[PDB]
Amino acid sequence: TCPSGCSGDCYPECKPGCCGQVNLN
Repeated sequence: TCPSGCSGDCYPECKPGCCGQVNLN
């Protein structure tokens, strides 16, 4: 799965960035 606390929406890619931290700007 996606790291602990990852938004299921980031699933199934489970990108730590979406998973644990949203900040691409």
